[PDB]
Amino acid sequence: ATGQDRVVALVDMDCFFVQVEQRQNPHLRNKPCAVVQYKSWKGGGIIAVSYEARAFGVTRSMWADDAKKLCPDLLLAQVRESRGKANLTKYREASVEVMEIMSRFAVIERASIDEAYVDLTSAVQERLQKLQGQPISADLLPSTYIEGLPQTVQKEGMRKQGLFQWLDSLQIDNLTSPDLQLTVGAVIVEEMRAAIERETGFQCSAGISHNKVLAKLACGLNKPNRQTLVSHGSVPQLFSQMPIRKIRSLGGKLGASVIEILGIEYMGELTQFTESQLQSHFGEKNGSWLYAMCRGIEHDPVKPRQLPKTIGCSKNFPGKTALATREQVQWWLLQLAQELEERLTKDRNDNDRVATQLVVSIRVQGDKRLSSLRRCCALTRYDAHKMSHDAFTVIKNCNTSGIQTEWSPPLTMLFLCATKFSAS
DNA sequence: ATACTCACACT
DNA sequence: AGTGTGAG
Ligand SMILES: O=c1[nH]c(=O)n([C@H]2C[C@H](O)[C@@H](COP(=O)(O)OP(=O)(O)OP(=O)(O)O)O2)cc1F
Ligand SMILES: [Ca+2]
Ligand SMILES: [Ca+2]
Repeated sequence: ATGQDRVVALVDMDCFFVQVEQRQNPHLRNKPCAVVQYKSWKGGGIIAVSYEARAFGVTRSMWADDAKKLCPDLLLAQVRESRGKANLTKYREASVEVMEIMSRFAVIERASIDEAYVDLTSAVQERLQKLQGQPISADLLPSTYIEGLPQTVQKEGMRKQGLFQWLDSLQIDNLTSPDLQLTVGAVIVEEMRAAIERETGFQCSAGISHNKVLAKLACGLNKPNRQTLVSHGSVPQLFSQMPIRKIRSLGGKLGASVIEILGIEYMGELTQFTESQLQSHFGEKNGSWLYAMCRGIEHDPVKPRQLPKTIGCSKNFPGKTALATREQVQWWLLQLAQELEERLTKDRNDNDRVATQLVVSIRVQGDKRLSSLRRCCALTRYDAHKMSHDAFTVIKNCNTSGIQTEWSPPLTMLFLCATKFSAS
C-alpha cells in the first residue's frame, strides 16, 4: 500500500473574494487591496487580501484601520450587507461558476467556497491511451513546479530546470508508473486551470498528488497562479522539515498534542513510531491515519459533492450589542429566516432538493464556546415567519429572565441552519 | 469584535 | 440528538 493508486488535485482560488471584486471593479486590479465586512467597527474586519497588499504585511483578521497603518494606498471593497448582516451571494455565485467548469473534467468535491478536490485517476487513464506513447512537452506544463526539483537565479529559471529534470527522467513507456500519472494529472490541471481563467478571469493555484492532504500541501507551496506536483518520492524530504501544523487537520489541538506528547516538530518525525504507539496516544483512527500520513499515504476519498450539505445563517452580537429584549431576538431571527428562506428557494429551484430540519443555535454572554446551545425542529415550508417563530419556540425556555419582555442572559449570537436535505 | 460560514467526529 | 474540532 504505497498510496499511489489515485491522482488527486486540490485547486484553490487565489484570494477568491478579492479577485471577485477585482473583476467587477477594474480600478482595483493589480493593486494592494482587500475585502472587508462591517466598516463601522475599526474600518471593517479583513476577510481576504490581494498579494500586493500581502507584501506590506496585511492579513486576515486584521482591522482595516490596522491594515491602513501598514499600507495607506490599500484599496477596500466591502461585503454586501443585507438585512443588517453580511450578504455573501456574490461569492457563492462566483464559486458556482468555477465549480461548474471543474466538473467538466472530472468529479470534484467542493471543500470550501473557493477550493475543490479533484480525482483524476480515470481522466489520466484516458489521456494515457490517446497519447500513443509520445513524450510530454515541457510546453504542456507552463505553470507547474516539481517539488524537490531541481536537485538559475530567478524563480522561473529554477522552475524550468526542475521540470526539465523531472520530464527527462520520466518513463513514458510504462503507463502504470505513478510518477507518469502525476505528470498527466498536472497537465490536465493546467488545462483545467487554463479554462477557469479564460472563462471567469479568476486565477488559481493547484496541488497535484496522490491523496487529498498532499494535494493541499502541494497547493500552498507555490502560490499564486502556479501548480505544484508532489510525487510520492518528494515526501521524505518535503516532510523532513515540514511543521506538523501545516497538514490538514493537524492545525488544531490534536496536532498540538502530537507535538507535546511525542516531543517532535515535523511530519517526518512521526515515521519513527509504530502504529500501535500512535494509536495508543491518539486513538485507533488517528494513530492509523497518522502512521499512514507521515509516509504520504491517506485514503480519504474525493467525494462527489459539488453542492453543500447545509445552509447556515449566523450573526454575532459582541459586547454591548448583545440582544437583551425578547422583541429583538424575534427581529433578528426574522432577518435570519429571511435570508434563509431567500437562499433556500433558490436551492430548491436550482438543485431539485428541499431541507427538512431547522437548526437553531444561540450564544450567551459569559459563555466561552462558539455555540452555547443548539436546538432543532422540523422545517416544512420555506416561510421566513414560520421559521423564525419556530426558531423562537425552541429557544424561549432558555430565557432565564423572570420578566417576559427582557432576555437574560443577553444573546451574543444567533444561528439558523437548514439541514437534512431530500429530493424534490 | 474579523465574523460569518461549512464538514465531520464523538457521544 | 446535541457538542466540539478544524477549516475556509
Ligand atoms: O477565515 C476565513 N474567513 C472567510 O471569510 N474566508 C473567505 C474569504 C476567502 O477569499 C475565501 C477563501 O478563503 P482562503 O483561506 O482560501 O483565502 P484566499 O483569500 O482565497 O487566498 P489564498 O488561498 O491564500 O491564495 O473564503 C476564508 C477564511 F479562511
Ligand atoms: Ca483560495
Ligand atoms: Ca482556500
